[PDB]
Parts: sequence; structure tokens; C-alpha cells
Amino acid sequence: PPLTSAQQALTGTINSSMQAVQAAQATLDDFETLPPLGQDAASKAWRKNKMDESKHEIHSQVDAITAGTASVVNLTAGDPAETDYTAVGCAVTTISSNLTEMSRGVKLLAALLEDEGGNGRPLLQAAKGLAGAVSELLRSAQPASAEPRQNLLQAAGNVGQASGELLQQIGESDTDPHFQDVLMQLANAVASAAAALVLKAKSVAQRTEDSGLQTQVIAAATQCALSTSQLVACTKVVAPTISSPVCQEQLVEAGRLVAKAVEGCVSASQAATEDGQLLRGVGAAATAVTQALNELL
Repeated sequence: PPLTSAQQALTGTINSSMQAVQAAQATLDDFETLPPLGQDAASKAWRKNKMDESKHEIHSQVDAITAGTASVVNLTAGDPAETDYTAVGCAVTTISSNLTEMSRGVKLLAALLEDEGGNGRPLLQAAKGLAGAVSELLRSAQPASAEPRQNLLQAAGNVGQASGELLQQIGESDTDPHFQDVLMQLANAVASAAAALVLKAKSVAQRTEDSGLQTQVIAAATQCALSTSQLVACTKVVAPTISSPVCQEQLVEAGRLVAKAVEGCVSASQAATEDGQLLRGVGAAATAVTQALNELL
């Protein structure tokens, strides 16, 4: 079906934002020209002032890119008609304007490492990584696109990754590294616990007593995977942050999409009820429910 007005409007927002991401991207070519200073009084502690202002601005701005990209992921999870297209549009504009701001800061900062220290071109390098990454997230956000869903998922997790390697450059990185890898593994115990669930539902419902959903037990099992698959992407995107109270809000909000996809999975099976196959659903269900409790810490 052709996009609705709300959808067309979101498109015009992604379009404006994609255009600004392409501009900021075209800004990360060289360093911001600095007025050669010297050990001159003021000058000497200018490289430190401006280094530190921008080193923390970058931070806050990456924080809003990740939060917003977790937010776009969560917001579009719905079904076109339960989707709030102004909120997602708002999230995209937040990603957008923050990337434009972070670029100014990086041109400047990277130039102070390039003069004062030695080489600070890996900063412009990291920044293009992110920009480029948020461009791939915006393209998948286009409501008239076929992908499917997993394509937006990957692109968002790539945004997290590029944010990590970026904040790592500027050493602005609050989350005890590898604690991130504990997050990454803890979110994958939820996915595999889920494949078990999606699995146990293949069984029930290839015994579904003549159809009727049958096709809802599969539909429900498929939503389980996809919601779980979304938790993984979000964990990836918010990990380099998680210090930020809002990435956390989003992270637990994807947990809720998971709990719901899970519960929706047991009632589909039970509507097709009776057997020992049923006890198994609840078991796998207990499993994913427990696995996710863990990662929610």
C-alpha cells in the first residue's frame, strides 16, 4: 500500500536529515584551520580549554545519537497504524542535529591532536564511521522500503559500534569496556533461549489441530525472534553508553517488547493446547524470561 500522509511526512523528515548527514560527512575531510598559536601565555592553555569543551560536548552528542537510534528502533517496531510517525520523526531529527554538532567539535578537536600532539586524523576517521553509519540507519528508516526489519536492526547496532570506537578515540568512554561484552553476551543468551522457544513452537504448531491459527503460533514465534533480535541490536547500540539514563530507558523498553512477544507466544500455543508439548512452551518461556532478567541489570 502507498504511504499514508503521516508516513510521507516521516519521509520528508528522513530526507532533510539524510541531506544534513551527507553535509556533515562532507566536512570531515580536513581539519578546522587553527590560528597557529605558540607557548604564548593564553595560547598554551587554549589547546586544553577547547580540547576539553569539545571532548565532552562530543560525548553528550554521541549520547543523543545512540539514544535516538535506540529510540527509532523501538518506535518503528510497531505495525504501521500503531506506529507514531511524529515521534520517530522527532527521534531522527535528534540523531541528525546532534551529528551536525558533533562534527564541528571533532574537526576542531582532531586538529588540536594533529598540531599539539602528532596525528589526530583517526578522529576525523572515527567521525566518518559514525556519520556513515547513521546514514545507513536513516535509509532503513524510510517507511516505503523493503528490507526487511533485520536490515534496520543491523544498521542501528552499527551506529552503536561507531559511537564506541569514536568515544574511545577521544577517551571519553564511561563504560568499563568489556563490561559491554558482558552486555553483549547477556543479550545473546536471551536470543538463543528464544530460538529454543521459537523452536518448541514449531513443534506445537506443526500439530495444530487443523489450522486456524497454526498460522498464529508461527506468526507469534516469528515475532518472538524479531523482538529478541531487536534487543540484541539495541544492546549493541546503547552499550558504549548505558551510563546515559535514556539509553537505559530504551534498553528496558526493548525488554518489554520481548516479554510481550514471549507471552504472546504462550497463548498462541495454548489456544492450540493440550499435550506435554505445552509444558515445554512454558519452560522455554521461563527460560527467555529469566535470561532477560539478567541482562536487564
